[PDB]
Amino acid sequence: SPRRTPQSIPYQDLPHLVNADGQYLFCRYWKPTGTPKALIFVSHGAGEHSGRYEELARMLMGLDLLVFAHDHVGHGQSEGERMVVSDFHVFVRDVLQHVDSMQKDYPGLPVFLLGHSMGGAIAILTAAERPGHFAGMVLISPLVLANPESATTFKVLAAKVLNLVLPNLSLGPIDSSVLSRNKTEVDIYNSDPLICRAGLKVCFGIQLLNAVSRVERALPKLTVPFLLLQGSADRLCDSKGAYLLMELAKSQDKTLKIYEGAYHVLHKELPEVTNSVFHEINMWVSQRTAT
Amino acid sequence: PRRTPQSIPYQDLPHLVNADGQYLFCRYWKPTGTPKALIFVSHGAGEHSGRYEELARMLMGLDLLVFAHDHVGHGQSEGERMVVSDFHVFVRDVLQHVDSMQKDYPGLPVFLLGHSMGGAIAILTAAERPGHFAGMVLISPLVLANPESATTFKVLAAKVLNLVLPNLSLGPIDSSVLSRNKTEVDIYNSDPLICRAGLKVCFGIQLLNAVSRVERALPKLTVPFLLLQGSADRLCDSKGAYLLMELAKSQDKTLKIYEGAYHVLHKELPEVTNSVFHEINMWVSQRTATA
Repeated sequence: SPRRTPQSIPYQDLPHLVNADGQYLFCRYWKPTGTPKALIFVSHGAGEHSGRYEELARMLMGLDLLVFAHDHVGHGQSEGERMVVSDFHVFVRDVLQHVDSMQKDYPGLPVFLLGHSMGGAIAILTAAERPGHFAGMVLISPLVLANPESATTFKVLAAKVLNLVLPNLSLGPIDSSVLSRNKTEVDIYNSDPLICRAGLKVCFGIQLLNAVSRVERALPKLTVPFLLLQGSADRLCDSKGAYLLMELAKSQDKTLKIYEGAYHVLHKELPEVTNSVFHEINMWVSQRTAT
Repeated sequence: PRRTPQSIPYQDLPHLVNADGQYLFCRYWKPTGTPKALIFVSHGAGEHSGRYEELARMLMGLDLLVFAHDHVGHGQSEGERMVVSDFHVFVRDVLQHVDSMQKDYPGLPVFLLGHSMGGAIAILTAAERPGHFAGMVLISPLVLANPESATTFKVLAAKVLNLVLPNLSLGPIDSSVLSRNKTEVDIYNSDPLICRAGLKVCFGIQLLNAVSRVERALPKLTVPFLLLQGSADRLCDSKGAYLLMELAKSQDKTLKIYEGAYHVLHKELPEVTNSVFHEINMWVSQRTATA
């Protein structure tokens, strides 16, 4: 039978790619009318999917960038057990595969990364693996810092051989109102069928702890230009993490913007925060796409 | 009226008379046309308004009416060199000059730009008139005391000392920490209007007063600001910039860190300095269209 998405749509009906593990990833393209000036890959957060970047992608497409994305393994319309991954590097490897494919099709163009939350950790590590290769990075509340998770909690490492015992063991779900002050966007989040709202599995939590530890080891060599957007009342990724990234990255071109009282999902926050987010990304990329 | 030590009458030069009856030397950079906005430039300790010439010319090229004076005890203004009865004198005098300029250009937005001690003065100025200023640009602002510097023991010892030797020099700084651009250090070292003698104990106590008022003003500070800071600054430690980003309540705050750069960012290596002028250009310019 034809390979299908978890929602039963055949991959032959959708844009897709097949990763090095033989898993189908659903892909999304926003391509401008004229020759693109640049490429930008958008990397979504844990639990969500690429269709949540439609508006952001339209704004970038308006700048004459060719925007592209995929749902990470275990997410959205892509294959894999939900919110599970053998090693965090699989996300990075798959992004590099997609970026390399797009660059074959569009040689000579500069390539940018845009990442949110766990997607931001993926962009950091993607850029770190290929120094000098990306023209720049836009980060929205990137996952950079472990959430004050004690040494006892981390000993859940013990439960990972428990997640071999009980694999689905979960840390348990987050309150969705921690996501955004904007209630409409909270309700949209709660009602999107492609979003996984299940609590974070222990084995995935361990991969996220690997990400955060790898991001810390990578910052010494990260030199890519970046823009970092962060809310002061973010409960999922602490703002402290954003200042650490500014201080420890070696990038010569780094900019931080703090949104006072804002929660995690800045591109879906209260309209005055969200408008400023779009405009700041617009200018930053635009100035580095004249370069 | 009186004569400067260079023999010259104070009324001969553009000036203003402060509440204590002292003459401050003033500098104006006016655009031919009608200006889009006012910006006051406040200089740092030991230096003077003449060092902001290139910056002021750039701002004037954006159609801003740039103005400044030399703080009392500095440059071509009156007063004993680097002494002040109370730090708030600096802020009063900035306010005086701003209110005058506003009377002549009613309805124009006013900006503040400050460096080092000049940055603390701008912060205190904005805090004293919340909602009044359109924006503040701070370069390596003084916001934190030296590590040893502010214990109750050290403060008592500095006050005891002030009673008998108020002008005892705490020792000059090594001007090589100012900038990695050796030419700019050499220029700094040979400007006769720069006071490079060590800090006097009486003025040391007033800068501690300034830091302590800054920490209390932060919670009330709501003005839009761009903050520019070098990561290897030995005079104003970058940790002070992160704290400002964190504790200020402004809704519109941006931080840029220059990796490896020293204190005087607008007179640093050229790659840094050109970026500094550009960033100030964009930021003021976006908030001047707004007028």
